[PDB]
Amino acid sequence: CPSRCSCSGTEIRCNSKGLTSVPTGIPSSATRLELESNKLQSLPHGVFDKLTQLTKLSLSRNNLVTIKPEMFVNLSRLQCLSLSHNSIAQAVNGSQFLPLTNLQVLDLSHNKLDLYHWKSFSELPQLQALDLSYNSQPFIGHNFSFVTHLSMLQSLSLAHNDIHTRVSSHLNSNSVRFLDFSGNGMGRMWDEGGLYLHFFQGLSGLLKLDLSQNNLHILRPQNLDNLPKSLKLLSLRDNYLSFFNWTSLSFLPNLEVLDLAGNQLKALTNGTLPNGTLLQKLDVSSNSIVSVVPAFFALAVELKEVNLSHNILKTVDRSWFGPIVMNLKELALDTNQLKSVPDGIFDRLTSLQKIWLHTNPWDCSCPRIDYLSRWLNKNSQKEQGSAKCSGSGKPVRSIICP
Ligand SMILES: *[C@@H]1O[C@H](CO)[C@@H](O)[C@H](O)[C@H]1NC(C)=O
Ligand SMILES: *[C@@H]1O[C@H](CO)[C@@H](O)[C@H](O)[C@H]1NC(C)=O
Ligand SMILES: *[C@@H]1O[C@H](CO)[C@@H](O)[C@H](O)[C@H]1NC(C)=O
Ligand SMILES: *[C@@H]1O[C@H](CO)[C@@H](O)[C@H](O)[C@H]1NC(C)=O
Ligand SMILES: *[C@@H]1O[C@H](CO)[C@@H](O)[C@H](O)[C@H]1NC(C)=O
Repeated sequence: CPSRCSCSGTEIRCNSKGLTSVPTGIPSSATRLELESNKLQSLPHGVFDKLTQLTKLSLSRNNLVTIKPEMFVNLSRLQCLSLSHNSIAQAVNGSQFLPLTNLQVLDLSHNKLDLYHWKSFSELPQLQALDLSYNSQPFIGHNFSFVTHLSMLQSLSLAHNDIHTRVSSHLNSNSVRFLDFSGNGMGRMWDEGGLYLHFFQGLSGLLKLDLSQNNLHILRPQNLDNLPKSLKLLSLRDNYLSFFNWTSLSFLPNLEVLDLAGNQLKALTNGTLPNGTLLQKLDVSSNSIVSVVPAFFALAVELKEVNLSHNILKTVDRSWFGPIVMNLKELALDTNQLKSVPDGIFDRLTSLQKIWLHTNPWDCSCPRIDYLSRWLNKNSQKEQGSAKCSGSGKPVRSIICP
């Protein structure tokens, strides 16, 4: 075992030691190596000569100057590599990773790489997961067709790459299942006529799409209609949507999870969840939701969890606390301005496992919270956190009305 290193099994860690070069005398039997948070600039010839057992390597958070194919000679057995946080400024065009013929996962996030060239990563036939996050400011290529030749690729991240103009109009693949497009400019792109109207459509069996933090202020229905029809998860978290056309969910026939948190919805209104939706989880926390229209949730028969947390909900109505919402597994209503709840409303919650009610100004005067006192007292195991009375800090579960 080398100086300045923690050796544990065949897993070896030399993190945050200010190293300017690789420690000599790493056991040749090593299968995992970490050289994170140092000051490495070079991988001199022969440096990994004896580490033929290595399948996982992280050079995360250093100062590598360039990627050369010959840096990876002897590292051909590698299945995972990280070169994240090295701010390498250079083009990637199919000649960088030549000898990494077994590599399945590659992390290139937090660099300055000019990545979008049609031949990029074609020297990596077996690549399954590729993280290109945080390469806004490439040191340029405009071309995304490289992803369509990686026939094993399941997971891709283009997140936070300032992607907004002059790029391929279509992404194409038969293998990617998860695309992270977080932090880009889809908002500007979808405003540009029909130029990007079919951008994600060619991602054939896509299952999850993250469009959070895309500066979306509106969502035209055609844009949803042109998402891949296999989509199960859509994330629109932390945009600026003030409105949402709920009947558009019919364009997404297999959707199970919709994340709308951190937007600016003023209510659950402008329609209801549409007939036939297979929606299971609806995260609509951290909006400015003041009210819910009657029967909004009704008729979404597969609905399993709704997060209404961190809003400004004034009341809970029978008109919208209707049979679907009674059949939830999880219901979050915490952090919300609720003073009371109608009697008997939580009585037929037969599938409920967790409910959140805290951080609400509950009125604990007696012939009013009696039902809720009682219910929270009976269902203690189901409450997450504790609803407290607005006057005294007493938990609602503790009030016994006469
Ligand atoms: C490919 O990129 C390398 C740097 O990574 C560069 O030196 C070379 O000119 C590029 N090749 C092409 C086709 O432009
Ligand atoms: C990407 O490169 C391919 C290969 O030449 C070409 O068919 C395509 O037009 C290019 N796309 C863009 C946006 O330049
Ligand atoms: C919602 O979208 C549908 C198409 O999905 C459209 O026909 C309808 O007019 C829209 N409703 C509103 C109020 O924008
Ligand atoms: C949605 O509902 C409110 C009234 O509840 C209305 O002011 C708003 O204009 C509606 N949105 C659209 C686009 O129809
Ligand atoms: C609901 O939303 C809040 C954040 O807005 C979060 O604390 C919590 O994780 C969510 N609840 C569940 C059960 O995921």
